[PDB]
Amino acid sequence: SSNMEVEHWMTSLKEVEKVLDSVEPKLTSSGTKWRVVAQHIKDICSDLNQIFNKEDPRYEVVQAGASAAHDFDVRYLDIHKHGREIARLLEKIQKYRQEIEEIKKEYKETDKYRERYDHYKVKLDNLEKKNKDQERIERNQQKFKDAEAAYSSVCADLIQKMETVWKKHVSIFAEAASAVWSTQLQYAKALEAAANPIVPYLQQEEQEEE
Amino acid sequence: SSNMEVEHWMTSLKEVEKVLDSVEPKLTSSGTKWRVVAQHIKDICSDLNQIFNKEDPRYEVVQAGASAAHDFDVRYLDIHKHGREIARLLEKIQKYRQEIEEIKKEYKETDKYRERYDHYKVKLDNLEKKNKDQERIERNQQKFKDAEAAYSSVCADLIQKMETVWKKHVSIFAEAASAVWSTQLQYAKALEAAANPIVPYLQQE
Repeated sequence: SSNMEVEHWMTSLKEVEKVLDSVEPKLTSSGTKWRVVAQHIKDICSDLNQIFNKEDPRYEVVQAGASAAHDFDVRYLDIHKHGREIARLLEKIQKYRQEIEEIKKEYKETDKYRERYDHYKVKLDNLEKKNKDQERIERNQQKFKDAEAAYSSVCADLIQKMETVWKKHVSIFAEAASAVWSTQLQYAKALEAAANPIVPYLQQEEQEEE
Repeated sequence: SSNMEVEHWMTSLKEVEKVLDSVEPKLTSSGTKWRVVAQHIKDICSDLNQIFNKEDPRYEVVQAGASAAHDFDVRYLDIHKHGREIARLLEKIQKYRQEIEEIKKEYKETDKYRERYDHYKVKLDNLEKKNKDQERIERNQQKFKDAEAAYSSVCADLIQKMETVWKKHVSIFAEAASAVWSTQLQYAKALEAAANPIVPYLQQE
């Protein structure tokens, strides 16, 4: 039989980690998803930019299209190789993860103090049963009270630390959300910006229905 | 032994088809790539939107992103299930492909007309070499010229039709390019749109 209110928090942190361990790989591949998009556009465009040599007035549309596709691919690579938000957050997560692994090892240390509480409870039972040395059973009345005093202290101590660590997740969860959108938004902004060469051309279709 | 100028055009169209075949599958999967982006965000969001239970004034920032990530998905589906521009362009390619499969056949019938030409070319040589039946060689001298003029006409008739079919590509290649960016931009616009709720929170640096 152990300390329930210690296990609750150790579990609650364990849970926080499962979250961190789920999102970390997701975070690192966020820029990956857009790469596919850029390359997909770049591929289509420069498929149409192939055997259309004729320098037709309509070669401009396709040419300016593929120029605008190249445009995007570069400015993606820019906000991928040079974007901070995620790089930052990943590290903050790595520190905060390691920061709960040390709390695991402080958790396992406590069980040594539980051998105190469970050692001396067994003796004080047996020594009082075989009612023989009243002054020995008096020294264990102390040792038991020493074990519970210390165990209870080191729990209250660690609980207090486990609390303050659980607290951090809130800020860093918030950062993740911000950082992700920040980034995803930045990519969209880049797609729109890259499109400027073609914008004029697009309007002739948006109307057509007939 | 046959009409190269005809083939130049046959080839030139063959090349246009190669392009059609290459692009069609890229075109048809355009929305696939964005679904990846859609679902990805929504995935990261809803991760952070779980054992964060105790509603701090900081449970908002994640939930406000989480609704916004969902908002984007509905934005995406709407654009996917109702984006006519691509579907319309496909249909146009389907017909334009067909168009040239139909004139791949006309190209084959041509060789029959060529067969006569080469048959009568050969006979005139044999018959004039023999130099015996003068009335017969006069008859073939005519019938070879008949094969010539006919094949020659049949060909000039294709190279104009093929020329017309080739001309088609310019317009269609343009529509493809514009239809693509039109679609992609629509998705980008939609993402920005969805980011709306989280924009005020982003002044947190």
